[PDB]
Amino acid sequence: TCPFYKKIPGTGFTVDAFQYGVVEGCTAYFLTHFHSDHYAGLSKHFTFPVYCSEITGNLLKNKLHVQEQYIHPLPLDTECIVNGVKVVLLDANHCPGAVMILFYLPNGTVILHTGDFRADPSMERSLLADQKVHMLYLDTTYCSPEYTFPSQQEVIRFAINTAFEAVTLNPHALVVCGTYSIGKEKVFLAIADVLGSKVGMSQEKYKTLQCLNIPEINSLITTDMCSSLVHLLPMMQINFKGLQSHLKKCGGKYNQILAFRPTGWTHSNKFTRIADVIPQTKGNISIYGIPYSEHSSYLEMKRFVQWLKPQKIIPTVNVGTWKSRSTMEKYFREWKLEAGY
Ligand code: NI
Repeated sequence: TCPFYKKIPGTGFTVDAFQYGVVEGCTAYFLTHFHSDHYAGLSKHFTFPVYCSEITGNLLKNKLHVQEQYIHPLPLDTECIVNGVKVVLLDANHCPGAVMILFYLPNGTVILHTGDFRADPSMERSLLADQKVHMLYLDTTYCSPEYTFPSQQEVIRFAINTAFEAVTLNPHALVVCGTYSIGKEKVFLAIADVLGSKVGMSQEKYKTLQCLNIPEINSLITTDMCSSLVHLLPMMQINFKGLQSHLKKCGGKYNQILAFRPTGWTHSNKFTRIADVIPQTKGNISIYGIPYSEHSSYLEMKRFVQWLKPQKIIPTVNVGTWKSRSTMEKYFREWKLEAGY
């Protein structure tokens, strides 16, 4: 059945609730972003109103073949009325098209649903600054103090510098980046830009990127793999077997692979700095795991919540175990005692 944390009280609305069939009483289904755990259930046969960003709407129409008459895209940072209720969509700093949703209930209650987000101080000067928020439905993915990671800027500097050094030393090296969903596009785009190359990819991935409103995208991506020295492959294929096989297919154009896997967090974060990261190597193949996150670190999450000062927090991630739920509740109490709300 649909969990309580996907239902918005006092309304006919659900959030990211497409895998439960017809949810009784639901008059409008919101979709925060185009990631599969959130869209699961949508297809060309869906016939209820879906509310989302413009980018998410492009992906629904073109990738899932949802009919246009049921897609309701909303502009960002703009007050809109949906089934008699005022809503605002805000940038979530997650993947392209990802939003947080503010709901203004008829009775005076104000609710923020973060979707998936990476909290940033720039959010402290959006439309959030303009009123009190009573209830917060929070992306708690990394809600534990062991989860530190660097800024996105520091991780990109590392990737650019590593790729540029490798290809300048060996002009016959190929760079490969893994992907399995939208998000983390800066990794492969920034490397291609430093090397003066387009990024080569499958037709399916090219289609996906053409839906994202990225400026000058025709200038950065291509389906002509032969003309490119940065290739995108499925994340599954970023291992020694899969990369050896890919190198065979390039027909002696290249003699080395430098590959990147842009994972969220991996335990080496606890004891290491970004400057100190090293690859796994076998023969003429090296693989770097880089901690590029599109979710809040523990400290970023803490700062956001202590700034917002909500009356009630409802976690949306790690809710399946009593130990996880107890742990998160202890942190929320700490944060409230420190800040004084
Ligand atoms: Ni996501």
